[PDB]
Order: sequence, then C-alpha cells, then structure tokens
Amino acid sequence: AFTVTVPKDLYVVEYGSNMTIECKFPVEKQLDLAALIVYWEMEDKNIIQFVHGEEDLKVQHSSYRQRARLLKDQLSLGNAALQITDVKLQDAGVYRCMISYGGADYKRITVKVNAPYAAALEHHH
Amino acid sequence: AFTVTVPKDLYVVEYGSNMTIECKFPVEKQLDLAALIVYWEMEDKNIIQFVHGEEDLKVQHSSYRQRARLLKDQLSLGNAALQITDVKLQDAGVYRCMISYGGADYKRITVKVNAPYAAALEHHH
Ligand SMILES: Cc1c(OCc2nnc(SCc3cccc(CN[C@@H](CO)C(=O)O)c3)o2)cccc1-c1ccccc1
Repeated sequence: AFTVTVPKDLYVVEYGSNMTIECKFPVEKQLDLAALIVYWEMEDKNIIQFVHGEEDLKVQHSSYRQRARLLKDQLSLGNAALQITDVKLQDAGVYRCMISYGGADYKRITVKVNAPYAAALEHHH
Repeated sequence: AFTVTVPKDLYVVEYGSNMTIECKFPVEKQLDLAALIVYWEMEDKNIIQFVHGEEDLKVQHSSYRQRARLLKDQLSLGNAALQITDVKLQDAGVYRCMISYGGADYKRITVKVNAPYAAALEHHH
C-alpha cells in the first residue's frame, strides 16, 4: 500500500554546485507531521533525521555539517527533498531515503560527482 | 522519542551454528499488530518483512528461505529477534532492523562468522 518512489535513481552533479535529491511518498489528504519520519543517509552516515516536524542534526555525520537540509515545504506535497549545497567528491555514493508515514519504505539513489582536475587532485590527497 | 536499540551491535558466530540477533523497540501496553512493521535486511538483501501481523516472504532473498525466523513471541515483548539457523560465511556483514510503530528507527548489527578451513575453502570456490 505504502510505496516510496524516486523520479531519478541517478544524479550526475558538478563539484561545488548544489543538488536536490527527491523522494516521493503518498499523502492522501493533509500532512500528519506527528506521523512522518524521514531519514536521509548515504553509506551508513546519517544526513538528515526528520521527526515531529523538525530536523534533528544531533546525529548528522560531520561531513554533512552546515551543508544538508530537508526542504520542509515540499513535505506537504509528498516530496522528501534532500538539498546538499557545495557538492564535494565525498558526496558521491549510494544515498537512502527512509520514510515512515503510516506505512514504511525506502529507496536508493546513486550520486556521481564530476570534478575538474584540481578539485579531484586535492581529494586524492 | 521512539528509539530502536540493540543490546549487541556485533555478533561473532561459528560456521554452521544458530544465532539470534536482538532488536528492541518500546511497547506502551500491548503490541498493536496493525501498527507494527518489522524489516530485517543485510547488505540490500531482504531477510524478513513483518507487516499487518503476518510475515511477508514475497521479497525475501532466496538464501534466507526456511533458514530465517522472526520470533513472534518476543515481538509482543518489544524484541524483534531474528533467528538464523546453520550460519554460513555469506551471512557475515552488516544487518539492519527497521521498525515502524508509532514512530520509526533502525539499528545496524555487524555479524562476523568464524569458520574452519574446509568451510572457508568451499566459500572461496
Ligand atoms: C524505512 C523503514 C522501513 O522499511 C520497510 C520496508 N518495506 N519495504 C522495504 S525495502 C525497499 C527496497 C528494496 C530493495 C531495493 C530498494 C532500493 N530502491 C531501488 C529500487 O530497486 C532504487 O530505486 O534505486 C528498496 O522496506 C521499516 C521500518 C522503519 C523504517 C524507517 C526507519 C527510519 C526512519 C523512517 C522509516
């Protein structure tokens, strides 16, 4: 009954730009913030935890500090949108949006990051 | 808040033995089966899915059929206990118990499998 869907399972973004990863879940009538739980994570590193209508950055992995936010306006439309500003090469990998809202589901989203030689060279060292 | 806790985040088991990995969640009074969702997985392979008060093996990976059980007696005590009999080296890796019940959380559990040379040689192909 409850299915999470992702329009894009793959994103190809540029180094230093901003990215928005979308993750859709059904909302029948009006959004029950008390029943919504949203988890954004990549490779066992927690990015976002949204419970009771507020972000919890107490468990956010340090590499995503000051750069990751959940677009709360899109939530009432059934869209868990993760925005990452200043995309780094470390941001490449497999992301997971986990959503609980009556039912529970999750989806994987792969991010590849293109970079110029200088940025890639610094990441390599 | 609603938090899933695991007594042991690491299990060290012997090849061919049976293991039971525990995953605790709070129950206010008596377990409301209609509101409970239990998801067990290791490394993107589904082991157990408990929805609507019934096991769902429709997405269970073939390796875990007839070899994995959710102890339903422990569920009413707030313990989603996954029992895997005849542990193989392929069972080593990162497990996740995902639980939705008036809230949502999950925990990771690492299983290491000790095996004699013969079992390792067979796994080695
Ligand atoms: C999320 C969750 C639960 O979940 C239940 C469930 N039902 N079903 C599934 S498994 C989906 C699946 C399978 C295989 C491959 C994928 C990857 N998606 C691919 C598609 O192949 C892609 O689009 O790239 C995806 O879990 C259960 C309990 C709690 C929670 C929760 C915890 C914390 C926060 C919020 C909620």
